[PDB]
Amino acid sequence: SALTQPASVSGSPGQSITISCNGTSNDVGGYESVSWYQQHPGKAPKVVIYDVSKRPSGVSNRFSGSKSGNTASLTISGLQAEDEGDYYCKSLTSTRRRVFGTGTKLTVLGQPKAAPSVTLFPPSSEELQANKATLVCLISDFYPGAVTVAWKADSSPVKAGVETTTPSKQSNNKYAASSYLSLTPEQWKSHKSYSCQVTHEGSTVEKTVAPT
Ligand SMILES: *[C@@H]1O[C@H](CO)[C@@H](O[C@@H]2O[C@H](CO)[C@@H](O)[C@H](O)[C@H]2NC(C)=O)[C@H](O)[C@H]1NC(C)=O
Repeated sequence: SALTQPASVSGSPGQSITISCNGTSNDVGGYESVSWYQQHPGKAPKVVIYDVSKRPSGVSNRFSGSKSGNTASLTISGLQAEDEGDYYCKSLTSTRRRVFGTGTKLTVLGQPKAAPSVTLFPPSSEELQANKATLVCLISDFYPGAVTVAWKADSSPVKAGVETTTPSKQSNNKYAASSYLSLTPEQWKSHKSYSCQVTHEGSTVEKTVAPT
């Protein structure tokens, strides 16, 4: 089977928050081995609570663990911006197998808008001899963490060779992403202009670059 947890939980900056993790006598109920992880977009999970209530080193004392019956609970007090993430519970069973929580999208609410700062890179002379032409559009310091990109071969828009990373929570908790328009060196040499245009909560940001 699987561990049941709420889908979404939202909190105001400073408040305490509780994420439950419902299980059975075969996991949460009969064992002291429930652990909590946090997913930040471009990050690998980080253990905040292990064996019900134990915090590892470098994890804030604002995190606490608990269990009653078949229900485990993670308590984040004094909510801050970095706390906005995806939370998951894990438990060791009667056997060697392990069970996983459905996950919980924890949202903080102070959340000031921050339009992205766009930086458009032409392909490097180093990459050019390598027979590739990837234009890199570095979208940074944006909030909330979502954008719609749009490339153009001067004015004529392009939908081919477009790749867009998922936003990754930076150290200041704002998001940063990257869009790649992969072209051939003749393709690049030809067009007199290229444009990168992100759209974020209606407001659009546009950078331009031209070959030399
Ligand atoms: C997890 O199971 C708990 C029981 O421990 C459920 O919590 C109860 O839910 C109802 C309505 O949904 C409330 O009015 C009660 O006060 C809760 N009871 C207790 C004893 O705390 C809960 O619905 C389950 N949820 C998930 C997401 O797994």
